[PDB]
Amino acid sequence: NMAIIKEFMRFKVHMEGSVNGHEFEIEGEGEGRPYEGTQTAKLKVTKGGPLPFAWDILSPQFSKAYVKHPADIPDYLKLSFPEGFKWERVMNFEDGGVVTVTQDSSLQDGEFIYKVKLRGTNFPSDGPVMQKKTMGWEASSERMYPEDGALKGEIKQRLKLKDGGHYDAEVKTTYKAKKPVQLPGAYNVNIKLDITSHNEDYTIVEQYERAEGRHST
Repeated sequence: NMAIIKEFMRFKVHMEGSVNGHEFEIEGEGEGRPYEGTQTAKLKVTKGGPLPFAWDILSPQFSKAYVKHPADIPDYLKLSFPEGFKWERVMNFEDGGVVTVTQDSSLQDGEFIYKVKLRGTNFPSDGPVMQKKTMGWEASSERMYPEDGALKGEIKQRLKLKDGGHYDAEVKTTYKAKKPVQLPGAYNVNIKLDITSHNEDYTIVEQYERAEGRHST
């Protein structure tokens, strides 16, 4: 696996989504250092732009092959290649907005290929998502554990608000390799996702993420 998941790897991503019925597509490319836990992505809205909602609800959906893992925590999602893995996520926001996501991760011609499908619903029309009142995510801790033959992660994620405070989301994700490979025990992942640039209407956006697994015991 270290022979095919190289220390520098690129990816391509496609998202098809809808948020409160507003349909869109995004395409992007990324690159990073999977064993160092760092990566960047450049995203472009290719249909449905400009988006009438906060970019921040989409940013966490654009790459868990790039988490730095201590040697004694099995790196299940790297080990899943070349076949790769899928993930499925639920985000429940504190005002009743919901985002569900499914994703396929594969490796083709040397690059990761990500296909994301996203559905956001029931965001209040005057809430911070539809009104674009958010200012990026706080650093997160994803609590990971094996269950039913897959890897699960849970987050209490917090979006900064322009007028102060936070807009919170409870997130739960299942990550499942396409072939059985070794699952880890319980551990945590420290994640910090930054928007490093964007144009005025968020149709062109660059992101940076650092993700590092840490022991829980």
